[PDB]
Amino acid sequence: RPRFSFSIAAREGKARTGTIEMKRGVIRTPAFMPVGTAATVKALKPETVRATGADIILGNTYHLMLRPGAERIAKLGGLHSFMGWDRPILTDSGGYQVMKQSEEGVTFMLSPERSIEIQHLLGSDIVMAFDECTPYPATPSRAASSMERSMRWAKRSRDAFDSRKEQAENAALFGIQQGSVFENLRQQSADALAEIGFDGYAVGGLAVGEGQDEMFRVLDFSVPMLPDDKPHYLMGVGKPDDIVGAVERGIDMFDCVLPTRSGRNGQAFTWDGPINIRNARFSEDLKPLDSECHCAVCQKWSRAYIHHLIRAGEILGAMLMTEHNIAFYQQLMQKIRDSISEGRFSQFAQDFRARYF
Amino acid sequence: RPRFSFSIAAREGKARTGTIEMKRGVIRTPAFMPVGTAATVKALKPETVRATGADIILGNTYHLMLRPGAERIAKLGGLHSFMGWDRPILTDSGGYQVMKQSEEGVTFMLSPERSIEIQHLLGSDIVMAFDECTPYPATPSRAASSMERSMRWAKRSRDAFDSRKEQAENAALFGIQQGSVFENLRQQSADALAEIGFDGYAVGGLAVGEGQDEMFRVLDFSVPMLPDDKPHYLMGVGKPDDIVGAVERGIDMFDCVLPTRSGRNGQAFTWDGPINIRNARFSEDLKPLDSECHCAVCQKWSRAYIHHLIRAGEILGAMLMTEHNIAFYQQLMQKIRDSISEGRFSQFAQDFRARYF
Ligand SMILES: [Zn+2]
Ligand SMILES: [Zn+2]
Repeated sequence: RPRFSFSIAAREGKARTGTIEMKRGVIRTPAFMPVGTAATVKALKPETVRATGADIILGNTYHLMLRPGAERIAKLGGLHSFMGWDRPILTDSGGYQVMKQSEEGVTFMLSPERSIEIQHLLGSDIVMAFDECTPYPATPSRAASSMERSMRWAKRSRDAFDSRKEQAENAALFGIQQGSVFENLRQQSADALAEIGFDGYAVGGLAVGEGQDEMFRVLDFSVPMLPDDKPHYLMGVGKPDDIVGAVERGIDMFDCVLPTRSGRNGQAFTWDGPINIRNARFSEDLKPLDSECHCAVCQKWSRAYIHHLIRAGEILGAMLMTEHNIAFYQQLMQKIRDSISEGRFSQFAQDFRARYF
Repeated sequence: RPRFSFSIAAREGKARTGTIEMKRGVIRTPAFMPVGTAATVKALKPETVRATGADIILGNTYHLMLRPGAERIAKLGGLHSFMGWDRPILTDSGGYQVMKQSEEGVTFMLSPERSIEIQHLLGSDIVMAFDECTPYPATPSRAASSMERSMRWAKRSRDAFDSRKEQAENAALFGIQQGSVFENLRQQSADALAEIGFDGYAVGGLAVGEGQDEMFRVLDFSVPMLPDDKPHYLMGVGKPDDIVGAVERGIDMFDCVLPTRSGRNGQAFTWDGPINIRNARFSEDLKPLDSECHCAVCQKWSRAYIHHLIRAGEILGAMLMTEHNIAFYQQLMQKIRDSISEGRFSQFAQDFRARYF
């Protein structure tokens, strides 16, 4: 395979379906990337994460630079070897979780140059530029100041990435659009990033308190500003209906802790909406978590059993809820891909929402 | 298969190797039975427990009668269905964990009759008589009083088991020898149990503070008192060297929480002795937990990785340590069985101890 190639196989409106090819594997888009720790996903072995349909995972840079340390992980052969995951890994820059700020970077020092080096040491396949997620709400002036700094950091990230031969030849680099909810700043930010040039473009600065209507409003004008021929990554999103609406607006990639964190807390996703498995109504329910789901958990155990495990604080309850919720998210993405491929994504979006809500 | 048949295929001294056949499967002896919760083993799926070589698991009656309740579990199809484990399950009587005592039973009411009924409701394949584990040390008088009561409870257990057709036809019942460390009381207890008649005989009242020398001393005279043609179960044992010495003294079956509990706490068993994986010396150690172990954990992850996971409190660290330690225990039992089968168990016991210590 090549270092990076994004191919769009089918379109419906602003929605797209395709593949990213990289050296470590192929990523089907639109893609959901499960997030981890030193685990590929909390409470799951890498083979389980793969079995659920994940093509790529999100490496938690902040966690890992803290302990065991990026240099240690490099010494040990890199994050793929350490974890036992041989497919692509997208690493975050560590920016969001760390947020004294200066033009140099953040002290808490994490600069664009250090961030790109740490992602190199982990052995990232998709490297994120180091940015600042502007808080919401933001005044036009603060949004502009913050976006401008982020674009300067994006150039510093590009050059740090490019100055490292092994990294430039084997990994990809994504830039991140800022500008809060303001159309003109989003345009300035898209223009700045495309001038620098990246392999993919994220939409940053959303899912930070503005709510779905506003987030969709901002995506409506913001995604068409990015290059069409590159992947579009919406950071930190989200709930199943957020994902469907974002794909309707041209998003190709997603990450969120919701399926994993929700799962350990007792929330299971189903095609009829989420359920809280601790509720007494499930104590003798012999049905699987979801009636249609293809995952190993829904083939083998009942709601009643998982209800007991979560109420009892058992680790196996966390394992089983997490495997089902990450499988549900991959089945959602497969249904989105197939529906766009078949020209029926609009109907799928409406059928999904009618049942889910 | 039959309801219960124990066959001895080979002997060396007092050590024996063979099989117990039951309706749900065959149990290779000497056997280690992993202990659970509502999980077959904490942090493991039933297929993982099987993959480690377990033929039978120990069902935690006390935990399960408390929540979700034995009647609920019966309503849901029994513990095998609930858990997803279709092989034999030995249930404890709930006695030990509950320990106002009376001749009727314990109030905390758990009587011999209730205990046998709860084990029926869970759907146990090997049912334990309800007894009292005499505290150590005990005066001759208290040991005798307690043993006498236990033998009366053993008769009550036999008759409760026998009065229930489905249970008498499909499950087995084991009696438990008491008598503390006193030879004459151990003999009285063996005689009483053999008069009643059971499918197997446990040695109770040990591993309760007396230490290995005393426990071995008591096993030396106590196991030959039990019927030779039935299995001998040493309850609550133990460390790998305890297991080897007990097999040298005629024990066929074991249960203990040590591999599972130890594992979650960071202790890994190896042929060179246990290690504490949290120790700094393992932070960059790329070797597997044990150099010879055949388990999936030792095939795929390093000491260094598991060190990080346990230090970080990750659930995956508990999962991986537990799978390795239960696999180590099954490999120990396989080495014991093969060595007795080949007439070289004495040499195995000595080689094992020289390396382990
Ligand atoms: Zn499922
Ligand atoms: Zn192992």
